Amino acid sequence: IIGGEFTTIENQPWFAAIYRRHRGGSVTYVCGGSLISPCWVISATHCFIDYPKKEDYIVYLGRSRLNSNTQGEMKFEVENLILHKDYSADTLAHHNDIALLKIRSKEGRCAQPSRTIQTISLPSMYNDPQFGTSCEITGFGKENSTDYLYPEQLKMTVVKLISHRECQQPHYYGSEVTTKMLCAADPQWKTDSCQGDSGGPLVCSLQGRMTLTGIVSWGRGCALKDKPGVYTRVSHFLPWIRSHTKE
Ligand SMILES: CC(C)c1cc(C(C)C)c(S(=O)(=O)N[C@@H](Cc2cccc(C(=N)N)c2)C(=O)N2CCN(C(=O)CCN)CC2)c(C(C)C)c1
Repeated sequence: IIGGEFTTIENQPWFAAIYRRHRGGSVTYVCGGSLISPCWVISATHCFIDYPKKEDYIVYLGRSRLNSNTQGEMKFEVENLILHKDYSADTLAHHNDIALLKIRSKEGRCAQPSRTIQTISLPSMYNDPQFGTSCEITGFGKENSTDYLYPEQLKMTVVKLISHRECQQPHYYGSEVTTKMLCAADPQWKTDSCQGDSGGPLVCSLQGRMTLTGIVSWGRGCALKDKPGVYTRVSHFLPWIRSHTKE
């Protein structure tokens, strides 16, 4: 997250941190995620497409730090990795960038709700926040594009939702951005999500209820003028989300 402020998981209880195991012992960070149900975490397919093995992944809940433990944190295995069948990646745009991770501890149990581990609500069919509304994004992504390391402490920021008309502009993203995507950016282009925040939540207060409006998907650079962060419009994937979570 470029700019913004540092925070704790107590403020982002639904945040999931996803790591990938490696041949040997190293465990690098992959992407963020959001707990939508005790046994389900939603993220971005682009984060896993190259390594479809569910065994190489580790999901953390109630974790505020990148390389260290947090009291009350929970470690999970990926019981099932569901990638969207129609995912594709063009020059900049990443289509159907959504994924589901059924998690399970070593005991075979799911996420036990606590003060540091809560599930965030999904939106109603096509019911999204009106454009110009403030929403938050969380992650362990880069603080500057020049950085090659992720910040140890969890970061967050507020961005404003941008209409499909403004984002579809020539100097913005042209026709690359579709109706299945949302644009959000700082009106001053000072704060934005960046490499590493992918798969993380874009939460909006919809009708007095915290909702998972989008998933950090793509964007040209980080916090560049007229280059908003593009998010997967969670409200257009409800059917897909429901059919794959049932059984
Ligand atoms: C993969 C490669 C072609 C590549 C593509 C791109 C974009 C043009 C899509 C970049 S960027 O800074 O402009 N963008 C990176 C980082 C990013 C992510 C999410 C949101 C923002 C935002 N502005 N708010 C920025 C990115 O989109 N992604 C998502 C795509 N991704 C993948 O690996 C997809 C794998 N199929 C890399 C990180 C990079 C950086 C290393 C310079 C590398």
